Amino acid sequence: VNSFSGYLKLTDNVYIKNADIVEEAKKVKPTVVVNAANVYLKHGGGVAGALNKATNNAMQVESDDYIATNGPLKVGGSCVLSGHNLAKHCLHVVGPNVNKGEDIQLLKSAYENFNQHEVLLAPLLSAGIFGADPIHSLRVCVDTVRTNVYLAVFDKNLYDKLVSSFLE
Ligand SMILES: CC(C)[C@H](Nc1ncnc2[nH]c(-c3cnn(CC(=O)N(C)C)c3)cc12)c1ccc2c(c1)OCCO2
Repeated sequence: VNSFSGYLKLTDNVYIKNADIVEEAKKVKPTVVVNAANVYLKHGGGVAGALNKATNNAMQVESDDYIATNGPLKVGGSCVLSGHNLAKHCLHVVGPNVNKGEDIQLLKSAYENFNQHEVLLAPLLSAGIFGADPIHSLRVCVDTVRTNVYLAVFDKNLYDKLVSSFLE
């Protein structure tokens, strides 16, 4: 478990790799995989759709029963549920969707959830169709997370831009 390999070390606790988070979860067998969730835990699109399909929809069935009784999460909040075949636990984290006018300042609160876990496999929060500046998201991660975080970014041009920008 937690067999991470091939990552660039950005800081003493933040690592990054150009990889699909689903393929990393299958290789690594992490204690925790982070999902780039939304408040009603509808696992479509982006990371969430890929993670749920890799569980053959088990993640969606569990998430629907959670939401039915507990209601939606808040932006910046999180929820631990089963990791199914991908991890021991899945930490569902809601970053702000700035393309839908949500508050970018809540991105810090979204990464603060990672500090409850010693080591995590995670995506870059609020990137992709959520619209945040990826360079900004990586800075908020580095400044906020104190535990060991292994970021999987599934886009070579974005990965190459993030690393170049970070190394300036
Ligand atoms: C910024 C981008 C690159 C990032 N996406 C990702 N980051 C890391 N691992 C990822 N895997 C996939 C994926 C999708 N489909 N598949 C199956 C596949 O390709 N097969 C051929 C079987 C794998 C996407 C992905 C991101 C991060 C956060 C976000 C966000 C997006 O969407 C909205 C919410 O927040």
